Amino acid sequence: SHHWGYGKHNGPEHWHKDFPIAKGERQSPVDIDTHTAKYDPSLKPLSVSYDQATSLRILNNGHAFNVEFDDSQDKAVLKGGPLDGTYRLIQFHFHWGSLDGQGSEHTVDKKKYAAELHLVHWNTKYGDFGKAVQQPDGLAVLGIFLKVGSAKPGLQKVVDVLDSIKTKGKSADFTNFDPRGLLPESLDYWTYPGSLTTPPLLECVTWIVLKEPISVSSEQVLKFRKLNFNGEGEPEELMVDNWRPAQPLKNRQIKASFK
Ligand SMILES: O=N[O-]
Ligand SMILES: [Cu+2]
Ligand SMILES: [Cu+2]
Repeated sequence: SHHWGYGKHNGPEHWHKDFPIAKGERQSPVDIDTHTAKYDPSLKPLSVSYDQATSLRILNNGHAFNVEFDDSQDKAVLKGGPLDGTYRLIQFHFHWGSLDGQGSEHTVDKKKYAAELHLVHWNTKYGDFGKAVQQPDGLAVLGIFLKVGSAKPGLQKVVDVLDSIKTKGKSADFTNFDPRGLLPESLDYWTYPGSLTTPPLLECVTWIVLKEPISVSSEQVLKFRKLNFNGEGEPEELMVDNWRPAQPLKNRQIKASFK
């Protein structure tokens, strides 16, 4: 509730105290050195099957907002790419900055983007998300960078509900949202084994990071920056800079799906 966040006193440099895996061997995010990632011809195209996605709700959970999905059947699934089996979409959320020069979690040759989107999926062979996060191949997260330029139409429905979930713990019905509207044109990706980027930082994630950023407008990101980390009736702290910086790559190889 205040033991981890992104403030001066509970930010990413502090998380290892409650979550020692923060200094682990497969932590995320990382800097993607484009000259050192190796093309792997064995990597298959990613299969994003979001046609039957059922969004249910949007929740300000105090660190970001999550758009949640019905995951009791195979409705919105990620397959292929580096993955074995079927991974069901459970939620997506973003990380963003106070200024356009920062906000993403992953970086590319040290470049920081203005924000980053994460679509979170779990492996169905484990039956539920809570069991899946306990497995090294339990989750697959699709990461997408945001830059400031032209507006992203498929984001505006998210932007316009944010006034109704300004503060922590507020939720709003959020049915019939189509996550395909947040994807860039190309599904070229880098992939590496990593972790959740918020506590509990479990090392259960196959990361799939798209090379092509999406563009959003200055006004859209300005509305993200009006959210609050705090609950209603508490001192206003703008929800900005909710990103973990790049972590050591250690004994990992980032593979590229492209030449
Ligand atoms: O928030 N990333 O798992
Ligand atoms: Cu806390
Ligand atoms: Cu995330």
